[PDB]
Amino acid sequence: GAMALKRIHKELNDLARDPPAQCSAGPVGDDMFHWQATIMGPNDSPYQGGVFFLTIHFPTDYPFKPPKVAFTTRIYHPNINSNGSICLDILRSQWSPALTISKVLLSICSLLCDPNPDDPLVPEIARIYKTDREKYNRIAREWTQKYAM
Repeated sequence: GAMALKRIHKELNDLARDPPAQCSAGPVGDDMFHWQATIMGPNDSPYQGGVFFLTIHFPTDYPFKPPKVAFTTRIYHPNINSNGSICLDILRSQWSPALTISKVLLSICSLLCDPNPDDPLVPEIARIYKTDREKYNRIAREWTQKYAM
C-alpha cells in the first residue's frame, strides 16, 4: 500500500544522501517494488575486484515483512546457492522494520566477508570453508574471475 511506497522512497533517498561507496541499489526502471543492487567484492576477501548483482523485491506490506533478495551473479560461498538464494537470518526469521535495504546490503557484504557456519546452503563449500581455508579462498578467487569481472 501507500505506506510501503513511502518507506521505499525514503530508503532510496537515504542511499543517495549517504552513498555506501561499495554498494548501490534502486528501482530497475519505473517499478519501485523491484530493485537491482550491486555489491563490490570486499577488499582482502577472495571476492576482491568482483562486482556482484542482486535483485530485490519488496512486499506490499514492507517494512513489516522482509524484501526478497537474491544474487544474479554466480559466487562460491557456503550461504549462497547456484540459484542465487541467500541464507541470511534477517531475510527470514530475524527481519525487523528497523532494517533497511542499506543495512541488508551491509549484512550481505559482511556475510561475504565471514560466512555463517550453521547455515550450509551449499554443503560442500561449507565443508571446504571449515577444513581448508586456503583452498576455499583460491576457488572463490577463481570464481570471482570467471563470473564477476
